[PDB]
Amino acid sequence: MDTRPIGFLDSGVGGLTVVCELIRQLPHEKIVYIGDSARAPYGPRPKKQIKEYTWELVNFLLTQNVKMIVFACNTATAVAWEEVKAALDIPVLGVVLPGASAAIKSTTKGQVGVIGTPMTVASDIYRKKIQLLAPSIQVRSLACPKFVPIVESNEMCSSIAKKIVYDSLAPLVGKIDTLVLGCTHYPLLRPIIQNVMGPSVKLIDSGAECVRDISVLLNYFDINGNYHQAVEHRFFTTANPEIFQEIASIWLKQKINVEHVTL
Amino acid sequence: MDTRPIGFLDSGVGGLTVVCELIRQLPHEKIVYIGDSARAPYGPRPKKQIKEYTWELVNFLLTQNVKMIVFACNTATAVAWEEVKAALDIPVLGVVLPGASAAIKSTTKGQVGVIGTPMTVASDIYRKKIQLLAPSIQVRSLACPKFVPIVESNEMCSSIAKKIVYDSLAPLVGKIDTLVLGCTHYPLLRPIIQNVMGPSVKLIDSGAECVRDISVLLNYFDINGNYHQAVEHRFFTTANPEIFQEIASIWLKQKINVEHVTL
Repeated sequence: MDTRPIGFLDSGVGGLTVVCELIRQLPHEKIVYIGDSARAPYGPRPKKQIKEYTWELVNFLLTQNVKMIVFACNTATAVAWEEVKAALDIPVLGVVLPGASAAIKSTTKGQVGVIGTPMTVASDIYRKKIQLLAPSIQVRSLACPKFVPIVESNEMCSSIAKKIVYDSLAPLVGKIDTLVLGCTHYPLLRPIIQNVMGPSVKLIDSGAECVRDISVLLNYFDINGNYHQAVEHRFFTTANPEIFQEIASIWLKQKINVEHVTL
Repeated sequence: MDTRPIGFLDSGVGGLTVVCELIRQLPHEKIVYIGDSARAPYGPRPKKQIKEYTWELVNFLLTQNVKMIVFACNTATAVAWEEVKAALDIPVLGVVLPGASAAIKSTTKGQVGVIGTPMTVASDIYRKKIQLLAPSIQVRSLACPKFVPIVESNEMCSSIAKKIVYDSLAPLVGKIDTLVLGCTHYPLLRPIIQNVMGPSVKLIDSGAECVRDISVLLNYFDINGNYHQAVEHRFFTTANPEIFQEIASIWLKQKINVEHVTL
């Protein structure tokens, strides 16, 4: 079998929710994760510098002998994904495309909403992808900048959190049939988000969608790992490993060890 | 967008159930189908000759400018699929792999059953695929040679048909958690088959699984067609177009025109 691990690059701890999905869906696959906290916000950097940074993360992943690379950073995805994908021989994917495509396939009336980070909403990457494939679908994007913090502080059910989501999503209530959770933190607020949007709205989790694609892409490329096996993942971060495993150990429902590294 | 059609090759009218799934899932995609009835049974031919035949079907499909080829014939798949796939630049898939992979991912206790045509069961292609990936899973294959005829004569609900399925599946009742419908005719007997196997057994429809993979493979290769569009498919057969559209018009719930051709 192909015992090489599937690598994940991200400018943060967010991509770990996709890793959770992966562990959930494909237990037997090895994982290598690189989070570049030290450099922080990618969004407000210059394109040239973001490609520099991304390639650094990609090259690090290559020297982990990964058989596939997954982009978890929307900024890295916006700026580099297509270039790196064209340059590499191994499969290279992001969560945006699958999120967009799922939203398209799932919209009832063509009223698609997408919430996310300020930078994500500022790049309007999701709308661009959606309409690039299905330009007749109406995309309404909304930034929800309180969501990440809430999530990262474990608190998804506080009465304050419930209020925050309630107020942050108001501009969309009653205006859309499907809402793309364009941030990897957001899967953790799903109950609340579904609740605030009503049983009428279809929630699209990009990370979960991405994982589904992985499954098909491992089969197509004949690079599946040992199904009877992973019990050996590797996590890396360029900054603050303490709080990394802190959040990681919570999300991954198990103690995981991080390795502070410097590219 | 990529307006080229998705081609389907098969030694019969069976692959049309996959086309139905495709129309159902991806309405906007053009289809080109080639059925080689004139040559009939592929299974009991020699490998060399089956590769000859397959390539003929593939070359015909290429001169329809297809952006993807789908193998519906288990015999053609067993013998050629990997060779053609290696030779072509466009994506080339079959229904077997997706069927196998789905069964694996879906088996509760590792007791997988697979029914199908005598030739399919004789090649043991499904078991070989399943155990090649997950060799610890127990595969029990069973030939159900009355199934095709029943289906092809429109009769899926006769009290005779119900008996036939009942008796044909007996050897598996109570012995498996998931059953792969290793024949493209069989989707049409699903109600009856599910009924005979009990609510306890998980039915895997290779064709439906295959279609799902297509969706992911169109996105990965950036060759999706116009989402707002197909209303223009093309069906070909090397023998007896009369009964082709006959069955086709039934399955596809619409009148479709076939073009008798000679490779």
